[PDB]
Amino acid sequence: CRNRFVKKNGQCNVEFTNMDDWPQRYIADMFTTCVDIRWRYMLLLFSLAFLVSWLLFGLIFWLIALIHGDLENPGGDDTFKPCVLQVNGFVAAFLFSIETQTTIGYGFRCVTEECPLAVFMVVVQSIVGCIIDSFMIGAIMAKMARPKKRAQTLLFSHNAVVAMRDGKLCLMWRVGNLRKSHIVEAHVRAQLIKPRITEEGEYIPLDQIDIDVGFDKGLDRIFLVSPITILHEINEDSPLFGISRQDLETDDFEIVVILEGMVEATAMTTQARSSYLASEILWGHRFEPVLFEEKNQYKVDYSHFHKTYEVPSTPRCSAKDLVENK
Amino acid sequence: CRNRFVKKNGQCNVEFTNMDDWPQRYIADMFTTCVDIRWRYMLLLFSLAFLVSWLLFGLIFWLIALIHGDLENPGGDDTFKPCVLQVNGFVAAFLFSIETQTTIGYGFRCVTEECPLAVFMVVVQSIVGCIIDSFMIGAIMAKMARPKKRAQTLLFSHNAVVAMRDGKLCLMWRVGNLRKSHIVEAHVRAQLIKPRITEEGEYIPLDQIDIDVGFDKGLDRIFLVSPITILHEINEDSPLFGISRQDLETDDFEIVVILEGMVEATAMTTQARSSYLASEILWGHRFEPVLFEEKNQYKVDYSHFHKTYEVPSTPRCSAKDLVENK
Amino acid sequence: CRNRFVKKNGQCNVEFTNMDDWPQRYIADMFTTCVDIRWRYMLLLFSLAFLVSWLLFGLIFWLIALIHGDLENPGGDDTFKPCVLQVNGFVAAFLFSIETQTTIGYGFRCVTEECPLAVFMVVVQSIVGCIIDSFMIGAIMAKMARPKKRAQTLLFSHNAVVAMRDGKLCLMWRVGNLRKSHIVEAHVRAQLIKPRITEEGEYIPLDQIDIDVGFDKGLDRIFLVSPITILHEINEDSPLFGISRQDLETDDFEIVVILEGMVEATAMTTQARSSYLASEILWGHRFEPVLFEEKNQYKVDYSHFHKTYEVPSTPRCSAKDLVENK
Amino acid sequence: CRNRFVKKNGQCNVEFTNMDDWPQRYIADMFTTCVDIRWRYMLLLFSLAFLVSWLLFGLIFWLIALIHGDLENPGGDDTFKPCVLQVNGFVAAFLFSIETQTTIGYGFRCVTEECPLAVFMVVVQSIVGCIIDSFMIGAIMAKMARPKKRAQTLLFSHNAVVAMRDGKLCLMWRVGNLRKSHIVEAHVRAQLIKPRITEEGEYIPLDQIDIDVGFDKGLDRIFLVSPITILHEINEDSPLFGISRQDLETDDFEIVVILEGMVEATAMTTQARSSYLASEILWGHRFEPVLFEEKNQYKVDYSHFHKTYEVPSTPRCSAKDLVENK
Ligand SMILES: [K+]
Ligand SMILES: [K+]
Ligand SMILES: [K+]
Ligand SMILES: [K+]
Ligand SMILES: [K+]
Ligand SMILES: [K+]
Ligand SMILES: [K+]
Ligand SMILES: [K+]
Ligand SMILES: [K+]
Repeated sequence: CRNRFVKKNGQCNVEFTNMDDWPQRYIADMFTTCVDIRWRYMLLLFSLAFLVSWLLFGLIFWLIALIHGDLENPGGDDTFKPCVLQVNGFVAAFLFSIETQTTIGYGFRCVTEECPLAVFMVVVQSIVGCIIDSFMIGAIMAKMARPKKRAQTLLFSHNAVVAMRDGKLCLMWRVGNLRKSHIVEAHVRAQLIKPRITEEGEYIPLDQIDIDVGFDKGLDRIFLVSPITILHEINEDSPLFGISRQDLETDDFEIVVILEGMVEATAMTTQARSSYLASEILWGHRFEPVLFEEKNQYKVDYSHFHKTYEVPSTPRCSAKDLVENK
Repeated sequence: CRNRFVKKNGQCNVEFTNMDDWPQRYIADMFTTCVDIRWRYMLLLFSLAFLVSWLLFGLIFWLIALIHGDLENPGGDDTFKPCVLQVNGFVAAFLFSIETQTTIGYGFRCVTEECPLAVFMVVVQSIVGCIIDSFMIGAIMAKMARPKKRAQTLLFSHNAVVAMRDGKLCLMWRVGNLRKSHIVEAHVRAQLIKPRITEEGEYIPLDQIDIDVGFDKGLDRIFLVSPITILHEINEDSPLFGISRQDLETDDFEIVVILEGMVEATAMTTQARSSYLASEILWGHRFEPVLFEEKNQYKVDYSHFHKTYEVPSTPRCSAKDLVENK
Repeated sequence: CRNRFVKKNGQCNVEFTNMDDWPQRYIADMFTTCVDIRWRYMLLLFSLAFLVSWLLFGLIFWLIALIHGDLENPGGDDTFKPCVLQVNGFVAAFLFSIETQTTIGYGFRCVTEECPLAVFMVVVQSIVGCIIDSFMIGAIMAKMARPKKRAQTLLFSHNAVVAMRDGKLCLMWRVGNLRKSHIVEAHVRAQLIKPRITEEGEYIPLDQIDIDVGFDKGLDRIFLVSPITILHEINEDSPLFGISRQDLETDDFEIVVILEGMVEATAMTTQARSSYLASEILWGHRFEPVLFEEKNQYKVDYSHFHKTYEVPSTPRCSAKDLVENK
Repeated sequence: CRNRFVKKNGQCNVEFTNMDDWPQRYIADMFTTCVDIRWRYMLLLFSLAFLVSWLLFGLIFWLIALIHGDLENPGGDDTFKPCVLQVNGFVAAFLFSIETQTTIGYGFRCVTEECPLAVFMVVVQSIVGCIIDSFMIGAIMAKMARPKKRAQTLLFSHNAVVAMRDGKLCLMWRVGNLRKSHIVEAHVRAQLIKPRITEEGEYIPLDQIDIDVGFDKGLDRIFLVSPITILHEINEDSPLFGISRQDLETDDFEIVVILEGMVEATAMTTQARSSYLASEILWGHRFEPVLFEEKNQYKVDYSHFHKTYEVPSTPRCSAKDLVENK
């Protein structure tokens, strides 16, 4: 009923306001800012950087030509050599600047030995060009390689389920890899999200309470080839210990699930997230299998990935009742 | 007898099917897609990107020339200046485009000050060229540096063995580094792979059960210089606790072994994998030593790396029988 | 009263002296040195590298021209071909060098087929140019992407507080993310900093004593969306166990707090730090909430991020007195 | 007496032999191979790649010219247009190739519209040039950024010491950072290295036995600002439990120490190593302090970093005798 902290696709559902000093901080952390903005604006920013550098140096070569008399004798002759051949106006100056900085250098417009200032500006523009190119290459390479995109080829089940396994009542969900390339050093986390009032009267708008999936024995670390069903044993230390089927069907909470690991090609950590509201957890269900053996290999049928089937033998009471009654 | 989850060389033996939305996901995660495809196709993709950009701008300069009258007077004269000198047909237009975007700029074909649209297109093509170059550099650099390749210079023993060490029955295998450069933050994992039916009747096509190699004390973390024999103590918490030599010789299961760590040069995590079927585990054997001391250094003879020798004193019963009988 | 180990902004307050061999070590670890120096000097270093390479090759082409007779016949004729057309003096030689190495190549100054040494030098200069460009690109890209900058968009509360939660006396501080992009694999640490004399009489100028915030259960690992209040339970193993409110108000110590995690875009680890002196810890206070629900989402009001309010019911004695008395 | 596994500077003292398939493996893992070889050879390899590509395309343009008749009419005329202007011999062909691939493009030698094959080869050479440049940039950037170099600005003490602290006998050594930039996520390890025969008679040429420095409580994780003395408590689980001062002075073993963490600028993990032979451990000594307070900051005097002073009260018996006697 209460709206969700993170959406089914992993997007977090929180807006930040009154962050009054954000412009100064985003400027101080400019690179992060640059790679976070969408492609349109980042490429526009670098376009502007090129345009502005080309125009500035264009203006300088035009002024050098103006003062030297080159606009009146752009090709030169036996008794007059221009600072830069064929700068006859602002457009030609702009072209020479572009041709120099891009290093295209068609050469109709061409610096001469005559003016030390012109030679110096070609030196400076060349160095500046290399600097700007380096910034652009770096920004583009970083934005290209962003590992959050890998979450698009990782899959959480639409539902979580509650069912008995090896004598214990467990909360379960499924994760899968949609590529042949791996997620290295892969590991899973989960949290129960809900508001809470402490015994001292402190209101916590959204508390984040750990859902144990094996950390203490390193069993949170998974080797993900075929889809794996992640298990949370509901025992005396679980926050779901006193939750029966009926409680679940009239409760208001959210289970956030996280898969973290490194994109194999780049070794860069991605964080894939999803969320199960109380109403999206199916008590007394198990996932249909997807893995089956063939002649010389195994195969995964992903069309059954999200499918569940009901298990009538599943206890309807809480895990606490299971121990209390026994 | 049943076919293997991962091959001796670490390749996983699972095919994915009915992943109906894969094209849209692979497009959304395009960079991962690009660096995963083989060199042939990635380089072909970038070749096409260059060709297409060169052709498009080629067409634009040709059209500008056509409409301006330049095809009829490509060199210009006292009363007529072309938008781009020497564009006399489509091939010349294409050459000018290539020369501009690559920044070769031979300069026979050369933009003039005459046409604002031509100057604008040189600006746009230059920026576009830098963008495409940046994408290619990024993709090539990423594909070049892929740390999975480092597994080619890491070595697992062909067999695992079962033998007594310091009073305990242990499953053992060997790992080695085939370079002088290190694997930093190196650590080991193992899993027993087999189908299983739970007491509730749930069939698990392939369950993955942890094989303890010291995680709980940080002893899974290794300093790998000379080859190390990795040890799994078969005790009451091991899934091999009730497995005797005879059981092993008529059993059907697989032990997957993993070595993870960072390539020293790049600090990028590699995951090296191998596999031991029940029939590839040699009960009552130990590995021959490879390390020996010389005058001023140690030496490793890798020709004995895979070699084992039998130990007749090795108990033939399970670890459970060892405790039960004593 | 005693001055602080780390400042409120995370900067460490320690100077190093008599590090006599630092120049040799900084040279051996040159890349780290280069990316650590400020932008001004790094860009100046690369400017000098370009200038020096351009001048050196400039000198070589000038000498080739001098010895070949080209200074007297720079354009050549029917019976004489220069090594490089239009090298008529040192400035022209310098221009040709720049034009070759930058790859601008205007082409007025142009190598010919005549002199094998000139052709060889163009080959060598081209390769050298690519090497220097590669070093510059690498250095700039690394310096641009430095993840310490991300700490500018992470926020620690100005104060820490001491208050009761769920029946325990806890030291608390707040951390927040000032961007929509995440800090992946995020985790927290804290240390109490103070001088100490051991029972053996050894003086420790500043000892660093761990402040437990959940490491042993993996609860130091956080999922940071909206601001989180980090909790240190003051129990029998805490170094604050015997510290009452009055002790705190007349004590001399510092609590350093650390948030580490990976910048989402680059997966590069950042370390954000802050510090609370004894006098900056507010006994009997709690943080005002910042998170509230709207129609379809949650919102964080960062203007209340640092705000606290007093809780008169808070015990004034130490946690040790709480157990001792009960 | 027995020679050391790792040298005082961290270099490992082990040679590998009879690695018969190493060439094929080093080729399969070519990038690692390339960045591991010294600068001389890596830069030579890329030099050769340029030379070979320039020569090959040089040969192709020469052959095109030869067959087309261009060698006899290199400048062309009203009734004859060459494939590439001014290719009059092999050197000119080679120059055109260089000028095209480097993108210098002086333009005296210049492709025309005449020959589709010549245009195609300029296309192919341009793409090939970009590919080779990308490989070189990637290799150089990777080699430049190698984090092992950071170990040159990290420091281990020359000696380790044994002394009492807070009532326990401890093995101690010192680590320091020689830069203002940090080692993030820093943590320490240690191992005792020696040969061993198991109770079953198995000879282990060099066993590696963990030296506990706090892993189980996360105290192996350090915040390294000023130099820190790392502590190993010699208790019943330590391999040094039964080692007295006299034992130490006539024993043969080695303690390897490791500091791992991320270079702040690049977030790349470095591994710094050192070693203490039994004879390099000073029983009954402590390190001189280096940290002292000034007016507004702290200062570290690194000239006392390695210095120790004797503590006559230090027990001379083993830690086992300390408990056994008490
Ligand atoms: K160029
Ligand atoms: K040119
Ligand atoms: K533990
Ligand atoms: K000309
Ligand atoms: K370039
Ligand atoms: K990188
Ligand atoms: K880690
Ligand atoms: K050029
Ligand atoms: K030119």
